[PDB]
Amino acid sequence: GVFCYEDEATSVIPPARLFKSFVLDADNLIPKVAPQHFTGAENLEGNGGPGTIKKITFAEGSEFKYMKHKVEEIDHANFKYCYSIIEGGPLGHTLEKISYEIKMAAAPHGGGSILKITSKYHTKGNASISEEEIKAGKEKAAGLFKAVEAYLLAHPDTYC
Repeated sequence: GVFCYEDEATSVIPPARLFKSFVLDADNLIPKVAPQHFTGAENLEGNGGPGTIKKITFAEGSEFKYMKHKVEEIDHANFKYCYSIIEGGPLGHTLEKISYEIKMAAAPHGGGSILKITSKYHTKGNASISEEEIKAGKEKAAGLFKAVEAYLLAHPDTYC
């Protein structure tokens, strides 16, 4: 089924403004810091909210990426977001999805916010990914999530 990893971070900004940087743009938000990983994603179907479908595609100076995307929920009373890659191209023969779940909370005394990002790899049962590979796949996203946060730490007036 799944293998699941977390990171925890903070923002200076109160949680709801960060929540919209994922709930809109999570698939584009790595590309906001580093478009070499994707030319982000374009919305194929749905009004932008829960259950919206995207295509994640290309890269800066290259055609590489081609993945289906779905929004899986918005839990806005809890400030938790779910979205997936539905597989596509390189990963797709051994993987069934990548799914991510993103949480914002207030900082318990910080006045800004706590950020959680959780990555889930979903597998094909007879073709399942190794644990060392799943740590490396999570780490490539995690350095980029640290990098967009590092841009926000250089520009605290911008919600990413």
